[PDB]
Amino acid sequence: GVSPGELRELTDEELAERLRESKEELFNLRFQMATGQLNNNRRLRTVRQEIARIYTVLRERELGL
RNA sequence: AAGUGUCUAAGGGCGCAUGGUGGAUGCCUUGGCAUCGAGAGCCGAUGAAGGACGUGGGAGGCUGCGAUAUGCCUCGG
Ligand SMILES: [Mg+2]
Ligand SMILES: [Mg+2]
Ligand SMILES: [Mg+2]
Repeated sequence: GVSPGELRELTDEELAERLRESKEELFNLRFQMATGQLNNNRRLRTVRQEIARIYTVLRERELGL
């Protein structure tokens, strides 16, 4: 998973693009799991956690980091 | 001829032998009861107490959490 330390250099738009990419990846993983071709089921939790990480970074950046 | 004379058990009773059922007794316990010594004595429109509905790779309950959903960040151990 992407680390907060290496996340904290993207300014705002790179963070937003990363969040969009992560949401798309999570969507794809959900579909693959639904149709039964996903083997490593830990990927869903990993992607959910990195989405939460990006959201946390954005929010704390807004609220006087 | 006259006379004397057993036994059996369809079922039943008593006593043993050997089983069944049942869960008393004995011995226990992540459960209670009664106090003692320290704290803290309020929470809420910055939305409470308490909930409904969801959330995990696999159905449900409990427990945690809230679409960032058995979790996110920071500092300590
Ligand atoms: Mg008899
Ligand atoms: Mg008989
Ligand atoms: Mg640590």
